[PDB]
Amino acid sequence: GNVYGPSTGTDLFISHSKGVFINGCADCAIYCLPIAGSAFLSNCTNCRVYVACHQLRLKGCTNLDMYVWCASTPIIEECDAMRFGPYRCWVGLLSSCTEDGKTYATHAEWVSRVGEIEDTARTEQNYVKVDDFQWVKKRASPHWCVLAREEERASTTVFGPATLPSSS
Repeated sequence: GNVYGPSTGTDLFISHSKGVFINGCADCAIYCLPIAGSAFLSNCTNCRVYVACHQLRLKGCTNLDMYVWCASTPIIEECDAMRFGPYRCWVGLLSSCTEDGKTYATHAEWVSRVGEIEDTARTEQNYVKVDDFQWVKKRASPHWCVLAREEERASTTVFGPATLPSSS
């Protein structure tokens, strides 16, 4: 369970692990190698985040663009101005490597082999459905939406060096 942040204005590189917690980051891009477990973000604002994971939960976040490959539906809580896109927008992952130097040619391979999500076909599109569970009114939640094609930020950024966790 690696803990990262708080941090402002510096791009973060989160290596593969079985769980991450990201607290109090602002005004940056966050590039995560696939996490074979849950990712929890709290109190983050104005960040662009690229993450693959088994579960994704966000609390107290505002103006996050989330590029996500998740085995389950992402959950938000006390969040607003959230926009969701696919992990494949991190084009630079494909020119990156694992800690052991392994490289894969597609995002599905990365997510299957490093993320340990076996059913890549069924999960890729989980980012279009978000569970804003405290919004119990009948109408769609106004707190999140899906990024339009032209608003996708297709990052060519290569991973590394890994950001050192604050704790574990």
